[PDB]
Amino acid sequence: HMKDYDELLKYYELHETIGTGGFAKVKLACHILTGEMVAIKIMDKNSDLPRIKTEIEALKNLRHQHICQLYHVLETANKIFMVLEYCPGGELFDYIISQDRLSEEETRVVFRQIVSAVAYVHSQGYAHRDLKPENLLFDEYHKLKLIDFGLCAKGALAYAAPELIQGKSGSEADVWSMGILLYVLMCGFLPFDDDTAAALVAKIMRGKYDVPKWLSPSSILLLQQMLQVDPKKRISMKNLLNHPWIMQDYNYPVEWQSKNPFIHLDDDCVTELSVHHRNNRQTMEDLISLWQYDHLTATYLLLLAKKARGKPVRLR
Amino acid sequence: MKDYDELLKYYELHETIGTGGFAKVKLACHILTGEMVAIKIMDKNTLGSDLPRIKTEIEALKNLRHQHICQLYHVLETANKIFMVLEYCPGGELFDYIISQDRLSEEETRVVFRQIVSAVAYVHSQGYAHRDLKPENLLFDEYHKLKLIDFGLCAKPKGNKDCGALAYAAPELIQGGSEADVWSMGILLYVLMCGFLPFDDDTAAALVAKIMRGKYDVPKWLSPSSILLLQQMLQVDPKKRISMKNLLNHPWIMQDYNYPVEWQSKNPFIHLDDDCVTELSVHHRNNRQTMEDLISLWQYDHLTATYLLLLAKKARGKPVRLR
Ligand SMILES: COc1cc(O)cc(Nc2ccc(C(=O)Nc3ccc4c(c3)C[NH2+]CC4)cc2)c1
Ligand SMILES: COc1cc(O)cc(Nc2ccc(C(=O)Nc3ccc4c(c3)C[NH2+]CC4)cc2)c1
Repeated sequence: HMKDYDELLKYYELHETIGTGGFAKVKLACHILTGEMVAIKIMDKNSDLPRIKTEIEALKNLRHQHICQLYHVLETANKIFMVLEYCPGGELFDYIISQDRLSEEETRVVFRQIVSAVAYVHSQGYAHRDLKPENLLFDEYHKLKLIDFGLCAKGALAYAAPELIQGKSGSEADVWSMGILLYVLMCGFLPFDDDTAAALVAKIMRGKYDVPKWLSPSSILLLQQMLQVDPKKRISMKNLLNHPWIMQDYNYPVEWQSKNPFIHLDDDCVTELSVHHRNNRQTMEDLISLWQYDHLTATYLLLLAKKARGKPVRLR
Repeated sequence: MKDYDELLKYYELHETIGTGGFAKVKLACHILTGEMVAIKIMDKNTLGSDLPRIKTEIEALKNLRHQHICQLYHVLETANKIFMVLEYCPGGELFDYIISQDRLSEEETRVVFRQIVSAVAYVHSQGYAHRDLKPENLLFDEYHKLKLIDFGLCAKPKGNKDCGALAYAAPELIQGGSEADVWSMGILLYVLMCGFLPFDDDTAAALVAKIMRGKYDVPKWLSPSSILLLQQMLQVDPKKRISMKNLLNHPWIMQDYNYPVEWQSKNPFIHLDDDCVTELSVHHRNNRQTMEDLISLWQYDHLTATYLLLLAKKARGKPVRLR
């Protein structure tokens, strides 16, 4: 047997680890009924436990095309499992460091996905508080997914906002980190960087940085607005979404609004579930809208993704 | 880029495999030798109370050199980053092997268990106890050999003062030696041959009670040789548990091999392989005498990195050459 893995292994076929981290691990798996690939964050529950519990609560309320999806939560004797969206494309961090620097046009394709995700987070009354390129992953279609909501509220020093260091705690800090991200994408180096943490802090607080020769005046202007030391003088989310730089080859503002619904349900997905549970229709729809994040939330959301990639609405 | 400036002179960085907590493991390639490595990236200002678990592990690994222990090559430290350059183990956990199949035969378990015994007898000979033996902590290299990993809960039982999975934990360790490691090897032995733990429950309080009472199922498929080794290793009193010396040449261990476990290291601290020192002398452009004197330091810098990977490359049947 194994009593920690009995409930899990009714629903998932467990694959390669590709995980390690003292308390937390990540294992590849396959959802048995849909055939669909997932990633499982297996926890050794025993410590840092109600910061796993805040992440789960945030993710249960956040549903978005640029936020990596939670399907299922399972809890045993010495485990918490989190069944999550499959992101084989790697970190955004892995792209920056392996190559030199993206073009303005290349950075815009990527940055508009970061803005869409973060504007949705803030609309839900949350702040991520750990925005960095390690925390943005690519799916199998090369689209960005915001991960790790472990520091979220209703991080890395180089990305940290002056007021966050200098003793005030909320979503103005996220705009700053997006400005650090913007700079690294286009330059290939951080705007504030030092050999000692005490000299890094001093540079952030002062707020002076290099303006490379290759940067356009449009790029220089967005950077100055986002990298304001006073969080009151930093660009608002509303003005970011439709900024001239943001729309500079796209003749339209960032679509930050979710295409992943909580309150409207796919009929092909409800009929194909009514076949398995042998319910009527009203019974199946009423059960799904509970969003308990059990096997039913898992099967439905992995059915919704199955039709999206062309394949039929079919359970095995 | 300033955290990765020194690292990226020596290593080409590839796919991320761990992320868990403060620690991310990244695959990489050592530029000069061409040899594949794994890099443990510690966030220094995230760590906190679990930062002593890092410095003690490094110090233990600097002193442990064996064929059944995952080798440390290089330690690098920046503004907020500790790096640990480690041996490449693409075969997966021993955990992954166990859960995938039914339950390994007595003969299958012996091939594997003799590699665990070699590894742990060497640890104890160096005055350490691992304290976190479990199948998640044993990896396969590209040649299907087990390597012992994660020395974070490391001991020195009769040295100066500074736990693990509950199911593997020795009775005396719950209530508060290297006698505990022999118990955990006995839990490992049981799971390999049975496919289930000898003590298992839904609640931790009911697991502890089962460990302390020390009673367990003896499956019908288990040989009387297997039943005998198990009761010797799974003694509640750590004084009545089988010693390492008696384990090394136990009748169960020696079945089909007809020689005891060779636990002694084939990886030396003193003898400096000839071809490696001559290959390094031509690259650095100095004599064999002060190349040898510089290697002799074991600082765990780029020179330990290149030398120990050169020694690895030779053993693999490959040319002793840097680019
Ligand atoms: C909300 O999203 C979260 C929250 C959290 O706490 C952690 C994660 N972490 C993930 C990490 C990795 C993956 C993932 O799918 N990675 C993946 C999948 C396949 C392959 C690789 C990585 C790399 N080798 C090729 C195959 C998914 C979530 C998310
Ligand atoms: C003493 O050794 C240690 C100490 C420690 O604190 C952690 C580790 N962890 C490791 C984890 C993984 C690997 C490793 O090499 N795994 C690996 C390498 C390549 C591939 C895989 C895993 C699986 N995907 C295909 C390719 C090595 C050490 C060790």
